[PDB]
Amino acid sequence: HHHHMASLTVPAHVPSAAEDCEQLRSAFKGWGTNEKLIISILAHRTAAQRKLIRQTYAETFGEDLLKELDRELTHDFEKLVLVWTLDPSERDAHLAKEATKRWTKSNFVLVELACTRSPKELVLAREAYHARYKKSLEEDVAYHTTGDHRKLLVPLVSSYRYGGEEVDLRLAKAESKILHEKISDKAYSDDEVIRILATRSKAQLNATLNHYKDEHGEDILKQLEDGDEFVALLRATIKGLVYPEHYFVEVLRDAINRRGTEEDHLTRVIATRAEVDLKIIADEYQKRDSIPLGRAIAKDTRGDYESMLLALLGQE
Repeated sequence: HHHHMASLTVPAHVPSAAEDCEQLRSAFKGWGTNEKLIISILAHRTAAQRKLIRQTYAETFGEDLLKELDRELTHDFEKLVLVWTLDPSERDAHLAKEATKRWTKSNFVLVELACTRSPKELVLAREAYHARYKKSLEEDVAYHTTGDHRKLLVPLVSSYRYGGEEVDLRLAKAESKILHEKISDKAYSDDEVIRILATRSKAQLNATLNHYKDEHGEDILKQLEDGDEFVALLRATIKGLVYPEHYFVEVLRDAINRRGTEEDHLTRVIATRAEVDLKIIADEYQKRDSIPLGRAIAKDTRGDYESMLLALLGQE
């Protein structure tokens, strides 16, 4: 299904599972270059639809669809179809694990993964991460990170926050000060800074920051500007949990350019948000320059990679 926020679009009359398979299967017969058909099917299907596809494709052809379409993962296009076709859970598991290795190390991505998903989601990902790797997302994150970084990161990915909306203004008042005094003391990684940012609900966390911005004046982000990595990680955490849209848009920004485009990050945002809130992220982008994400995307990418992107972006 595609929500008020999602960009993903599916047919009004969707083909059956067996239907998508015969056609998708028939996109591999001898000339292998039927991207358009693959892009037109996979990119216009919901997650539960792609799962049943994947299951019916295995049971009627005895072969694994993904293995069938992960032939050349070095190419942006083929790497996008994978990530995307994947269930949002395995997809996070993959990103989560990639995020903790030498050659693709990003603590920013871990945070993105822990803060910009709902709690249940972070848990179905922790669940995919068991299946796929026989290990914890926090077991690994704990292992591959250290000091301040590890202190903020483990609790972040292992926290399974209340997800209702009820706030507690009284608590929000106090917690906003703990944060403040601690920020001002340069006690950036102080237990109270970490505890508040990693355990409280998204909701509570938001009452906490408004009340912060009035009294104290500036938004909490204005006092966590530069710093080292940990401060930057804090800066990412706050945005992911409370301002997920500006976060993704700043990410699309730093990934799209006339010249050197970071297809890895663009594929990451587009794929992981298309079925969640990319349609709104797209807007926030527009606002900035009145340049549709779609344009900028079509201006600094091409081939099937480009198509696939626009098709996921809810535009073409």
